Amino acid sequence: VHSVAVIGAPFSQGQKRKGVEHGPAAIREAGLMKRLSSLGCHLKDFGDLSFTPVPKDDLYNNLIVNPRSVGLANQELAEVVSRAVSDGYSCVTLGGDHSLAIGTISGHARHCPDLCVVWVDAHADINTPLTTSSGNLHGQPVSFLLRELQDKVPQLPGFSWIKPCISSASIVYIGLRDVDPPEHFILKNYDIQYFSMRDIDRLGIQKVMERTFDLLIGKRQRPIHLSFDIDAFDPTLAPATGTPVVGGLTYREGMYIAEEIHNTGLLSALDLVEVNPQLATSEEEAKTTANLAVDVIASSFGQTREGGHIVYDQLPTP
Amino acid sequence: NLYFQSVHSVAVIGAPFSQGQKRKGVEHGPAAIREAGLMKRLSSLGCHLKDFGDLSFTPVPKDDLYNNLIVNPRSVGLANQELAEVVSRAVSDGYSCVTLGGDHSLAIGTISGHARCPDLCVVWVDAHADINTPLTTSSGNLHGQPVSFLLRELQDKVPQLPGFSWIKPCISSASIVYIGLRDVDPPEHFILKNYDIQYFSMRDIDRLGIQKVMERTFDLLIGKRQRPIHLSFDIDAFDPTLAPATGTPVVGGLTYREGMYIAEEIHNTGLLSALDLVEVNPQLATSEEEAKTTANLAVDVIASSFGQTREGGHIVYDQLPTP
Amino acid sequence: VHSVAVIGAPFSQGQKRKGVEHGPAAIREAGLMKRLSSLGCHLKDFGDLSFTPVPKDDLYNNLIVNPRSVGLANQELAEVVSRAVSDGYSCVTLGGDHSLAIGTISGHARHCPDLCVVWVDAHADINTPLTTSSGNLHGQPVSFLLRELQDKVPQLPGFSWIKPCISSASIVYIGLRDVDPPEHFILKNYDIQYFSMRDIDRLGIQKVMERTFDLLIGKRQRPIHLSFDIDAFDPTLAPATGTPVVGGLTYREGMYIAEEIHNTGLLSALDLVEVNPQLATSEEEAKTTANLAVDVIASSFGQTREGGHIVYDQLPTP
Ligand SMILES: N[C@H]1CN[C@@](CCCC[B-](O)(O)O)(C(=O)O)C1
Ligand SMILES: N[C@H]1CN[C@@](CCCC[B-](O)(O)O)(C(=O)O)C1
Ligand SMILES: [Mn+2]
Ligand SMILES: [Mn+2]
Ligand SMILES: [Mn+2]
Ligand SMILES: [Mn+2]
Ligand SMILES: [Mn+2]
Ligand SMILES: [Mn+2]
Repeated sequence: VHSVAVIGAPFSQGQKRKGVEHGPAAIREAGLMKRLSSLGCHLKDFGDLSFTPVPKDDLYNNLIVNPRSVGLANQELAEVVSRAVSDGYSCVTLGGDHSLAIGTISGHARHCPDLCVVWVDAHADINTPLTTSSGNLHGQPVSFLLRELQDKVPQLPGFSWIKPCISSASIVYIGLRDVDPPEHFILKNYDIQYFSMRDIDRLGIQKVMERTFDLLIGKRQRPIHLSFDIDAFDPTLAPATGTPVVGGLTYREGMYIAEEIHNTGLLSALDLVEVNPQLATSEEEAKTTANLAVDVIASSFGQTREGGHIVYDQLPTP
Repeated sequence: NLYFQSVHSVAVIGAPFSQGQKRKGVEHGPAAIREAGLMKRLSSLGCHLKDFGDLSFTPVPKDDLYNNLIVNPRSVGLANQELAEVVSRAVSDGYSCVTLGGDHSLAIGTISGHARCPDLCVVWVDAHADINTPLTTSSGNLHGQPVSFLLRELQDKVPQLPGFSWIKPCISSASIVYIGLRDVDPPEHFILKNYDIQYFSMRDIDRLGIQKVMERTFDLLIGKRQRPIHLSFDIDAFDPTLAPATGTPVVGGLTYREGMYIAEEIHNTGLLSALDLVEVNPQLATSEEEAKTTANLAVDVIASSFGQTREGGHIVYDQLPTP
Repeated sequence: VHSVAVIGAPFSQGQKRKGVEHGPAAIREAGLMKRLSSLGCHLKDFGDLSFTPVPKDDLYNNLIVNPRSVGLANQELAEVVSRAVSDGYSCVTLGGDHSLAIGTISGHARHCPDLCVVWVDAHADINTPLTTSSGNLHGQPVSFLLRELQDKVPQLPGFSWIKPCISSASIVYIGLRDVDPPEHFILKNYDIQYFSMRDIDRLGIQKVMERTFDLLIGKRQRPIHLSFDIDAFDPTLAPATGTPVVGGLTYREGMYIAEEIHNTGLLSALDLVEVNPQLATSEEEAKTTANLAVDVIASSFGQTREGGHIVYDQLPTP
């Protein structure tokens, strides 16, 4: 039995590809609430938030895209996550692009001073506004949150409300395979631990999950924030996403990550982002992606491959 | 070719069961496997072949369902008493029986007939545990219940069904090992855990790897002494991308390589005595290549169980021709 | 900084399936040169070689199809490879069928007699003209190069120029899954080390690469010749090829092989063969295969999944 809050965040201004705002609708349509109900989760649906748009919000310093809208949407999102967490729920946020982790992690840290993050993605999303080549804020969220990067991050319009709330030793990446040269420098230079697809190929997902927990919760229990980008999966399994990168996690590795997070019993918040149903070549590819998003969330709250969720007490005798 | 690493005596049975479940099209299974080229493949491995052909099954006219759930119980139990005899015939003769399905209900017969060597051991490769009792089941389909009738520890929890009186509990808890489990119903999970039935689910394969799983499986079953092996193999243990034409497909299954590995290790013990290849449904395919892939896959599993390998070497080459 | 020469060898006479002659153009259209340039490579593209046609070329011993054509084109290819290798370039040859390895390995061995070969393929390509059942020369290249097999190889027309240049201890196979009975005999009888798909299932690709380098470069550094047949990959990843065989390398395993080759710093020549855009059922299937071929070549010259190939040592500050 878990108390689970669900928040829909139909937001796309962190990137340029249309349709990721329909990700919460597609995940809900795939039967998320019914699947969580069937696991025995006490649910509170906060619905799908309507973000206050910014009319005059264009290209900043000939590089940063929609900073005012991204900053504002995340400020609003942080308040809802804060409420859900302070009300004692494990907070599930449906994206929407990955810039939404600024809001979810900021809102979660308002109640958990010792929170740790497991970031599952093909990308590190740790470019600063000065290292980004694209200027898309979904490839930059971790830079605003990390304490060690405060002196490397300029003040963006709409971002003055953010306070760095996580240290370099409190975030572990899993699934990396498309990292920009400044991002690689940031990971190495600041000793941020990561398990790229190459590390998974060598160690295997079991050792990857063991080492992740040893680094984060080896010394003490801590609330875990699971920030799961659907593009961490191979594009054959998750085609409906904006930045697919070949050679991703298998369905089995993805479920394994989600199961191990459940087994800690320390899961406090989950982000499931970057499901863009409009980018799938067919309705079945949109549905496949959406169903995979439901399986990650369900496994993070007790769904297992061995079918031991619904406890049986007695077998009928003849 | 005149030289082979090993010569096996193998029998092929076409059992087109369909009354074990409700989805039609699984009867065209032994036909699709043969059309792929099974017989030609076993010949190329130097097998002494004995084809028993596609068996004829007649439905019982008055077949009322037991406890208003177990659909077609008389037709399934009657057909398995006879299928057991044909399988017991081949074993006594000194042959290795291979049954083409059809659904997984045919396993009650094959394992009972085989036991008529009593010190045998089973390897159940499936996405499903097929261990529901007639009272714990919810679908009414008998293909999800074969292991309940065969276990000695489950006799007190299984009632006497119409045409199931002939079945005697032959295999004990420590004589069955599952591989590939990913869709286990709550009563099935209670049975496995409480009766200490050793298994290797997809999660276990994810952690240990297919090599360790095979090493551990044999340490359990044939570690005490050399024993005959019954390989019951459901095509749905493989991922639906590889076996798309099947009844109950569950996402996140065995890769082609993992399934060939299981079959190769089974061959390498030299103790394989019986084999089942079920749930091939050519009617459940969206394209011709999807129907052909599942048939070609099923032939690969049986061929690997009798010598076919990735490196070759099954066929023995004497000397190279000189110019 | 790697000095890389690219040679297009639009070679099809080593087999009967037409379209493989379009393999070099397909690889170049998938962005090969742009990808190598971004790695910091100093490039020289020779373009596609125009091989001298042999109009009068009848089958040898009523089996061996187009021998003179295959032999002559390889003799010409070897002169080009020999020159590029002499001029300090790591020579990338784009195929074309795998019979072109006769010319690339022959040409490379002229200036690198201590070379070793890592042969990545579903096939051993080691039938002799006397064991072949197809009569396709792309299934026989290794028999012409292997020193220990000289007494078993008859003199074919247009093949006399070939001087066996590799010993059985200097070649390692990776990916084998479709081996003919005389090929299995050669592998065992001449003690040629191999890692079939079954060896990979057991050891894992990390141990496979460690064992490969222990056998080849355990005693001294040597120039490495990587002969990569795209059909080493599973047909779902590399569909546009002549002889697809199910249960091949995953994308991750293939990148791992290439990344490990790069890490030695010894790569001296690379063949990327059997990309046949005509055999793809759709335009996307041909592009998928060509994109895969580019990833193998880029990974062999530094492309990583971690992003550390480009020098980046100082963050911009606000
Ligand atoms: N080469 C890549 C790595 N860095 C990128 C990330 C965009 C995807 C971010 B997401 O999917 O995780 O949201 C960038 O634009 O900064 C391009
Ligand atoms: N049974 C197979 C093994 N030997 C074959 C190889 C042809 C493929 C060559 B290549 O793709 O590797 O280039 C042969 O024709 O000799 C068929
Ligand atoms: Mn992301
Ligand atoms: Mn991403
Ligand atoms: Mn079954
Ligand atoms: Mn099944
Ligand atoms: Mn080849
Ligand atoms: Mn090949």
